[PDB]
Amino acid sequence: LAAGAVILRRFAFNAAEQLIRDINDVASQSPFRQMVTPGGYTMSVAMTNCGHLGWTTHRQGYLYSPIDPQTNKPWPAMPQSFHNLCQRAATAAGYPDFQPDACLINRYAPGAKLSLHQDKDEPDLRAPIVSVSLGLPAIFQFGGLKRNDPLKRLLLEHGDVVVWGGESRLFYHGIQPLKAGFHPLTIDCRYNLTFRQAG
Ligand SMILES: O=C(O)CCC(=O)C(=O)O
Ligand SMILES: [Co+2]
Repeated sequence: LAAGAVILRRFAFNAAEQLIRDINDVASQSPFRQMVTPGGYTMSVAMTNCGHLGWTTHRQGYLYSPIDPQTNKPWPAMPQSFHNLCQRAATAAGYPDFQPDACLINRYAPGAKLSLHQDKDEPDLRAPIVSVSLGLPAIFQFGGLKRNDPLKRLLLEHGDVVVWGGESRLFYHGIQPLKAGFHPLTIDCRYNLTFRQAG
């Protein structure tokens, strides 16, 4: 893809149904909820987290917390399937020492999007981002360091894993409004798992 970035198409295919079963298990303790941005806007993407640290929104800005702001209980632990798939994808991408402590689980309903942003809430930029696509296909935008920087448009389908780090660690990215459709394992949505070293 780019410098320090690669797309491992259909990498998570074999682990997919186990990952989805574990998403439901995580969601049973920490439900999927549409977070409100520090500006006051409800996001179209429904989110939840697992592992030690979880990505959330607050009035001060975006941050990581070991506590779920909705349940007021800690986020569920990182499932074995998640940890194993992430490790294998990381090593295959050229980052063998990747040790995630956070997994952001994103649910995209038809028409849901995630506008162009940078993953800049993590202090250690040496650690990559491992992103797993499950279910309905979506067009992933991948740009550069600036907002006006040219965007590459890639389709991400069920089982595709994108890993970006190194030079591409702070590159702008996002998902375009999800096209309506169906998938045998996720029914009417697209699930995405983003593994990060947050601490
Ligand atoms: O859904 C995707 O493929 C990207 C998710 C993402 O960019 C994020 O969670 O920060
Ligand atoms: Co992101």
